[PDB]
Amino acid sequence: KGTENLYFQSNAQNRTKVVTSVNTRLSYFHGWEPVSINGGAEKYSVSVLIPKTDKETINAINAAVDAAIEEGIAKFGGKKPNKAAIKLPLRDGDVERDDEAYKGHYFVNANSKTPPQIVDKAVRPILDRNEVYSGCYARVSLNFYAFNSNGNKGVACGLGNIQKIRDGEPLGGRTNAADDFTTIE
Repeated sequence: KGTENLYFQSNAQNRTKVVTSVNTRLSYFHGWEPVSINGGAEKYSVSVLIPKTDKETINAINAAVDAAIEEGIAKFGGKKPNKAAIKLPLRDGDVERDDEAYKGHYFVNANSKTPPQIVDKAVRPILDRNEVYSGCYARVSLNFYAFNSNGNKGVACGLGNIQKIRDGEPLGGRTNAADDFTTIE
């Protein structure tokens, strides 16, 4: 599994982990410092843009979501849920958003409490934050897992590490100036 040597590979796959392609684009990148989104708990996060042409990654995500659901059933039993009844992580950029960067892409909102490791093409840690930013292309490690919290339930996406591949045009961020400034009275 993963980057293991084929001869010495683990007996079982990690069914819930997916590493996205080199054509993955980062949106709303919060990998160097964590932030609160809509008053939520402060977390590292990124919206990972997966081209609709990346069938290998999409198929891997679909299989991982199913495996997450199955692992949730193995933990606590009961009947498998109807997928229309729960929150699922692979979102459609063409119909759920109105942003040009999202056209022709699926997206996943990945987050973690702890910081990701952010590395270059040679798998060395990146020592200049200006190399990774919203709009660049990077592989992202993702782990899918069952959850229930905040009035929602389904399958969530944990953010793992990030491997920068190539520059892209910078993307604008969320409208969060009120986190820095007060009304001047």
